[PDB]
Order: sequence, then C-alpha cells, then structure tokens
Amino acid sequence: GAEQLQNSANDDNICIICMDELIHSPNQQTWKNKNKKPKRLPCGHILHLSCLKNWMERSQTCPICRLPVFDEKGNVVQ
Ligand SMILES: [Zn+2]
Ligand SMILES: [Zn+2]
Repeated sequence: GAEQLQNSANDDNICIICMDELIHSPNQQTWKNKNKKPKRLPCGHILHLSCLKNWMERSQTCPICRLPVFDEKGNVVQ
C-alpha cells in the first residue's frame, strides 16, 4: 500500500499478482509445474493458481475488479 513503481495496468495474459507471464497453449503446456496453471475465475479473469492461492489466503477476492470470488476452499456454499 502507498507504494507504486509505475506498475498500474490491466492484462489478460499476465498474473497481476507477480506481473509474471500467464497464458497457455491449447495442446502444449507453457508451464511445467501445475502449481501456476492458468486458473480461470467465475467472473472471467485468470491468475497463476499458486499466486491466486497466496492472495486468497489474505483476501478472497479478485484483485482486478474487486468482485466477491469463492471462498479459499474454492467451493462457497450457503
Ligand atoms: Zn502469479
Ligand atoms: Zn474478477
């Protein structure tokens, strides 16, 4: 908070969490470890699965649109 390094953009191929490349081929695996697989959200966003988890441990939300995503467990119910 209160600290920026000019980084303030929106991407569809980059995990804003760490600003690392995030995308995958339809029949090839751009990333070896499945830990950072392109996990897509219900709202329509994609973040590295590991980074998404790291963020959700502190705030279960989309750090992009701020919408209320599913619980840290991945399956909210009421
Ligand atoms: Zn990431
Ligand atoms: Zn979202």
